[PDB]
Amino acid sequence: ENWEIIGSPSEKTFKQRRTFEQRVEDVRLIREQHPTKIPVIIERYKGEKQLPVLDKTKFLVPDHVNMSELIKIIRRRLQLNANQAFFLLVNGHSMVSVSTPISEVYESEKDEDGFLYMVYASQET
Amino acid sequence: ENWEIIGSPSEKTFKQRRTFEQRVEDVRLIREQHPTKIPVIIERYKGEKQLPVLDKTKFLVPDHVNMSELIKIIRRRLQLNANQAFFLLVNGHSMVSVSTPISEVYESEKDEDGFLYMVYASQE
Repeated sequence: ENWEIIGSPSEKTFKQRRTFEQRVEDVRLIREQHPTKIPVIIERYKGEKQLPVLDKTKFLVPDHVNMSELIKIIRRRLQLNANQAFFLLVNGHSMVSVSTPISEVYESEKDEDGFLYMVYASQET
Repeated sequence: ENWEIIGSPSEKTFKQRRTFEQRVEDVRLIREQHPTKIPVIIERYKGEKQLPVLDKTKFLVPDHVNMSELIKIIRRRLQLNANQAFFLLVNGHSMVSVSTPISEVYESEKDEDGFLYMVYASQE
């Protein structure tokens, strides 16, 4: 009833832990050192229980890798059984084009700070 | 005997002008009557100056139509010159897959109310 619920401060995404200029600077450094790679943040959906957390959240993806290959890579790193449902959501939604290079996905879906943000869940929201 | 100045009503989008249940009900009736069409809301970006306003907002798009075809159709109805920048944004972003049927786009990008919302603008 018009009440603002304050979240548990424990859940701090990569974007919430870094300032805008810190993130912009991160992206600039990666562009210089790895010109053919896309910087991708991959995090577990907030309310996810069926899937585990990855050790790492910051990934450098070669420009040529497409979404279906990236999906396969993340499923293997989560050590998922082949029957487990899994969705890799970009700006809240599954990618329709799974055969296009991630560098092409990057140009449509990147954040203002230069990062490509992704969230995985066992449901497509 | 002074003048009563009427204020401008708030500029409300389609989603703000109808309740959730009203929109879910719209979609259900549409699906029942036009089962091979996709219900698409297309509105001009809030802060847009270079493109004009479309006559219509609510569109029924045949399943097989792709985003490239829809862009060409919207650009014609807006009567843009060939050099004007134009972007048709789905959930805030341009589609990478401009050759796939919109019925496939629908399944990944639709709203929880069953509509597919698009915004057009002269920039991304």
